[PDB]
Amino acid sequence: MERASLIQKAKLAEQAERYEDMAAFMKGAVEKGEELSCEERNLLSVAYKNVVGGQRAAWRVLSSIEQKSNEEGSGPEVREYREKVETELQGVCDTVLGLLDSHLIKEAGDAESRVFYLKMKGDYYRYLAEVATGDDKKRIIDSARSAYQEAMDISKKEMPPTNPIRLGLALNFSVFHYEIANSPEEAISLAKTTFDEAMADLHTLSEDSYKDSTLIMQLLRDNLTLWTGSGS
Amino acid sequence: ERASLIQKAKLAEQAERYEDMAAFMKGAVEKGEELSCEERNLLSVAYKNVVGGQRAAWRVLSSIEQKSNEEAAGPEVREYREKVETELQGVCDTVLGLLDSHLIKEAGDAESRVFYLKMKGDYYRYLAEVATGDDKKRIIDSARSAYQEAMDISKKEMPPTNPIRLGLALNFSVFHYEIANSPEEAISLAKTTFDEAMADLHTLSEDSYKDSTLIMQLLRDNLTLWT
Repeated sequence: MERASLIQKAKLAEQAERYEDMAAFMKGAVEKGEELSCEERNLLSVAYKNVVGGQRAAWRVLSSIEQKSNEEGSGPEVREYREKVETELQGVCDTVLGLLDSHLIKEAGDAESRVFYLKMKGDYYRYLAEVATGDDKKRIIDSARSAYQEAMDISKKEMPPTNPIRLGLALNFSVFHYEIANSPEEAISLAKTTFDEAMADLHTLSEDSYKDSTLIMQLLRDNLTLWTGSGS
Repeated sequence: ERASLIQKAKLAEQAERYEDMAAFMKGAVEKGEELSCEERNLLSVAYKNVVGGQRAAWRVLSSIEQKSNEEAAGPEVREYREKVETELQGVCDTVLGLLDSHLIKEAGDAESRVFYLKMKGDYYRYLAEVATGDDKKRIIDSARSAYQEAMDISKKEMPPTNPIRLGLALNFSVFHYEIANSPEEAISLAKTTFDEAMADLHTLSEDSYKDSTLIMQLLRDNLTLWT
């Protein structure tokens, strides 16, 4: 089907490293109104993650230049171009959130995929929050907070504390608390709690999941080590 | 203004947004001012990166299209390889379009005129790596007549150790071996360019010593690979 061609082409774009095209093919495939398989969700995620990743990296470089020029010692061209990048980035996030709302979230049946999409919804509102400045910041921060909270409530009632999707979601929500909401204590606390609960349930894991789950637990410990300790 | 476009192209280079860098350089060229040394290099980088990425992707796809013949396959591969091919053609046409009105006709000195006439030969050569039909011959010839006019405002204007003149000869020899499939002419041109620059090494200054020997390295590499 039209859908089978779009999926095949998205795989070719991944191999050709044409992520903008990969995103477009996955968008079109979603729009066929079929549920995404596990492999397909990951193709969708990779496409948009790469696209937004590049825009965020560039925005940081430009924002950094804009700030080092307003400092003691050292034209409006920097602001104009930083705004262009910002606007482009917003377009991508709005597109992603538009797809999750109409129609990935409301269209998913089982709990695993419902959590995956809500986590993605928090992730993309969090990306919008990284750049937002006005009265709009607060609303956006809150829409990311509810997407993550709704995903957390489902994962607690439907998944074991060692499930990698659950661990991934908690890890991102804690990063959101530290960096976005600027609630470092809540971030540290959520991270430790998630770790210790998964830790108590390690013995119940099968061989293949233990690798995936300990890898995410490594990321939680890394953040905890960073958030609780200096240098010098 | 032109000053803003130039400044923005520099920012895009730092943000690695080459598509945007190309667009800013195009706009700045269109002001009708001559490009300084720094500016020509921003223009060459901006389009080289863009086209480089498209060529690399086309090769990957063309390779997959050939490995599927024997024998999911489907027409999807061809459909997408054609999309990439078409996109690439648009870029080359844009480059050559301003390398015509105006860049080589707008330049006064010989170094600058050679730079643009090398670039024109380079972008026609790119159009060939994709073209196959009755069109493959015309394009090869437009790259050829561009490289020969460039090969003559070089031997008669620049020393045999000049890096621009070495760079141009290196590319024209690659055009003979790979595109025109005249391996003998390629080998001959390469060896000649090498040995003439070799005789004049002692006359080089400290800073040019590095740049010129580097090009001569790519010419002793090619000649120990091709033969």
